[PDB]
Amino acid sequence: SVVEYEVVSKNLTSKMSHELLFSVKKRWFVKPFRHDRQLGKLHYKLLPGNYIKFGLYVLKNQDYARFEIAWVHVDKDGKIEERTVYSIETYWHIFIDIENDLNCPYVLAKFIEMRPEFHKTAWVEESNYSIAEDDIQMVESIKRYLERKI
Ligand SMILES: [Cl-]
Ligand SMILES: [Cl-]
Ligand SMILES: [Cl-]
Ligand SMILES: [Hg+2]
Ligand SMILES: [Hg+2]
Ligand code: NI
Ligand code: NI
Ligand code: NI
Repeated sequence: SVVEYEVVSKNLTSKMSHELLFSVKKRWFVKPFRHDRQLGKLHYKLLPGNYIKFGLYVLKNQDYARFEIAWVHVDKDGKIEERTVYSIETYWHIFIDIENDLNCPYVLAKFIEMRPEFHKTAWVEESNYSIAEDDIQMVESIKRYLERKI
């Protein structure tokens, strides 16, 4: 009744790759079942259904940050299908600062805040919390905010 799924979570001297899964149904981040700080991975066991993957890819020395949103579809038979629905490039110094914005989409600030510490992975606590926006409004709010910021 669950499917295994892996994403990248690592923060190294020169680069960071920070991915997390978000449950469409629950409207909050999915809790990983295992993290691998050695290989820099997060492992999930997923019920069939729809998920959003947030991805942040940073080259620190180039002051470069790419942010992506992907739709992840998980079927009964174990089949997983992924589609990128949004991608933007900007400076790391800008993207990192979103954290401190007084008004911006909460899910995005939370995502950034949860980035992996150096040589660790990004964890996600137990929760029954859900944001108020559905997946469409949520994504649109993120795009609108980043269009302005960038
Ligand atoms: Cl290193
Ligand atoms: Cl370099
Ligand atoms: Cl799909
Ligand atoms: Hg889907
Ligand atoms: Hg904010
Ligand atoms: Ni650990
Ligand atoms: Ni399907
Ligand atoms: Ni749109």
